[PDB]
Amino acid sequence: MKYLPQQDPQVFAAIEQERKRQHAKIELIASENFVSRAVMEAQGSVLTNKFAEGYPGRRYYGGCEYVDIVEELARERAKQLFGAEHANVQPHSGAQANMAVYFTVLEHGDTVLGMNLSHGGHLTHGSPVNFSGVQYNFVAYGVDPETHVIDYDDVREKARLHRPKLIVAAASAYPRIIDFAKFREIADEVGAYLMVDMAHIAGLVAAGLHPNPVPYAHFVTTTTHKTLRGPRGGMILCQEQFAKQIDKAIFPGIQGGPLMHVIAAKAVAFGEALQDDFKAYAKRVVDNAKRLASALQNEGFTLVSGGTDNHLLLVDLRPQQLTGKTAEKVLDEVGITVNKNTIPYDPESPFVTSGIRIGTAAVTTRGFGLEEMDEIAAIIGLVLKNVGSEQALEEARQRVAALTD
Amino acid sequence: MKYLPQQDPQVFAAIEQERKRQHAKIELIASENFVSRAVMEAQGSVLTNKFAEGYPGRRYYGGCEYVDIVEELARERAKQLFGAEHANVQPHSGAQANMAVYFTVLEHGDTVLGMNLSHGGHLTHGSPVNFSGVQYNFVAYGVDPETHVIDYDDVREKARLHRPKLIVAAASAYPRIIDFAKFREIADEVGAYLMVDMAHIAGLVAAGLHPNPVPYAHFVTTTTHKTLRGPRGGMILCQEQFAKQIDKAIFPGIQGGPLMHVIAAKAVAFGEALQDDFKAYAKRVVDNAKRLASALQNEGFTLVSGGTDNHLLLVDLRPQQLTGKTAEKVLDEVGITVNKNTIPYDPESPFVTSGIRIGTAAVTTRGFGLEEMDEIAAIIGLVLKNVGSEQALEEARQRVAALTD
Repeated sequence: MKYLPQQDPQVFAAIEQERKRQHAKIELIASENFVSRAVMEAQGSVLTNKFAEGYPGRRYYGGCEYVDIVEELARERAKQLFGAEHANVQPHSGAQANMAVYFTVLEHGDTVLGMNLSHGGHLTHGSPVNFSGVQYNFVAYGVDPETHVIDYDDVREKARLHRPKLIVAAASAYPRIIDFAKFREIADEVGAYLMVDMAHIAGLVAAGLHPNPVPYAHFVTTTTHKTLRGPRGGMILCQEQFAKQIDKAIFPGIQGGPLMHVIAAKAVAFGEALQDDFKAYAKRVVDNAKRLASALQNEGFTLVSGGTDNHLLLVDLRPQQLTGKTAEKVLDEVGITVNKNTIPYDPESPFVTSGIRIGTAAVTTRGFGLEEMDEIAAIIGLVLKNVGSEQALEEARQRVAALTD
Repeated sequence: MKYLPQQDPQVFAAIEQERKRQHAKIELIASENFVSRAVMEAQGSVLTNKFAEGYPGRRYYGGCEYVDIVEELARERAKQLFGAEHANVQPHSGAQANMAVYFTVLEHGDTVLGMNLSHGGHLTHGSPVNFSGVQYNFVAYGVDPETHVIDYDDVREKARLHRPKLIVAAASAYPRIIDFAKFREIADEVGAYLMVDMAHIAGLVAAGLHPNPVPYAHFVTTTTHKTLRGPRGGMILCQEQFAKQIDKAIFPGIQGGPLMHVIAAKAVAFGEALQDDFKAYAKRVVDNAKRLASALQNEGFTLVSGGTDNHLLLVDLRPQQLTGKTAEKVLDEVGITVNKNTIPYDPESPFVTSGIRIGTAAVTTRGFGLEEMDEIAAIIGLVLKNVGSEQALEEARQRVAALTD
């Protein structure tokens, strides 16, 4: 940086702390990643100066000839990556992408069926303190209490009883592959639309490592920043038949001017994801998660669903008589970043929890491999088995530092 | 840029076109501006990598120690700039800021009173194709048909007849000072909340050049990118009594993770606005708009309300028998960027219009002064009086190029 250090010492000092923090810590928050320098440069571009309400070639303001090219690059690359007929790359966030889909097909008070929030569903899939649960009548399907896999008969029964207008599939904390074909079969049986929120797994989908919801879902929403490794923002994919309605839902429906610099950054990230090396990266993410899961089991931890098919895993801490809150706190003390997370049928509140969620996308981006997974698991074992030993915690701290260099 | 040119030639070429376009054209879109290099650097920072759901010291995810400092710098600087008791700097956009305020105080179907969209009100102030007009029952007050100033007796009558729960003041295309004290008096009479959307005039407010709505309004919303000259995004100001509710409306109500890099950029812009030179800048904006208005009148143009008190003006093209659409198109041909805009009581649709809106914030940032205003007015006269003369248009083109160098 050249100008910020002189103009704003306070903001610069804080940014520099954060940059150094990102290097020093072992980032295991499953939604986190590190974007490329190219993505950052796009975000830091003069495109922030352009008002571009509307869509490419159909803007409400002049001078958009070049931001149109950028937005179309994002849309066409997204379509290539996911085999979708239409992309809307304007959503400011995953929340706004979901909000727009709801606005498109639902009226206030309509019934929607989503994944139980305490079994892995997202806030925007029906929390009663979120617009989703306040605006629409959400009902929930669950995972099996033993296997922790989505109970498709429960999805079906809930669908048939409640007659939702919309079914939502996808999750913030579900470690197994989701069967989109079964979701669409159930949607078809009850005459509901199917929306898949693939935010967590979008990079894995792009890489052919998780089944693609696009052929099965009427609408697919996603963030651009988790396993997709792009800038923070949202996107909607759909078939050409819904394109006009979806686009109108985003503008003039729920947003105004798009963030053209972020859309440039989206184009860049999609460009990266189209490359062979991104596919290799995504495979390492999944391989690393499997290895980490196995190594954690070797340390004596129980995992929700008994492992993982994707980038993330959940540790059920009940055997260790620990809460997720306690585990999160002590891991923070040694430089490992996780989050407390409800496990299915959790006896604790979502503010305490019986689990921690762990993901490998960020450490994989840093170049961590199988050996590092073994060592991360060993450090987690050392820490969680010795929460009262400052010597153990100091050893852990030193081992974390050895990993991050 | 270092990495983007190598990684993504297509995106880079388009960005470079846009950068050169920004230099070459005379940008008169009233909502447009040019941010500092420091603001851009903040947006292009590693803060895009941080998930930070929640608020400073009350986050739902670990590792936020430094992004907390950034967010608090934005909040404290905003409070200093506007004398507000509370700031929420998380809104992704002006639309989301407004959406959050509505979510805080209204239920689905509640009546809201806003400025007539065809007299200067914004899309999010009740358009029937926007969530505002779909979710809530909007009624409108108008400007006087002769003076084009808000008719405060009409505000009062509409308030008393319709009994809105919320009154909205502020505008996308209103060239005169808004009387917030009268709005609050009317709100008080009918027991309504008052929300002021100061997006257009926020920089002028910060500089003491427009009355501050903060003392009068229960909620003040704004964008950070118009006359405030910051990154693209939203903000809400309110008294401490509504702080908790407003914050909950943004998260978990309507958004999820905030854009921490954009929030850094907000802090930077607020830092700039606190400086003496920003006050001098804002005065030049208003002086330039007055001079441009006067010079346009000298060319024989009629202005809505007969002039301006702020950064923007509206030309009523009816005397010239031109539509806003025709004027916008031909000005685009010579390198002047304006937008067609409905004028009060416009006989034309909002897609054709009888006006063009013009603002001086962007050209002022480029260092244009009174002499440049005279020349811009003269070029506009040359063009609009000779729409069928390619020679006139070429002369205009050359004069535009002389201004932008």
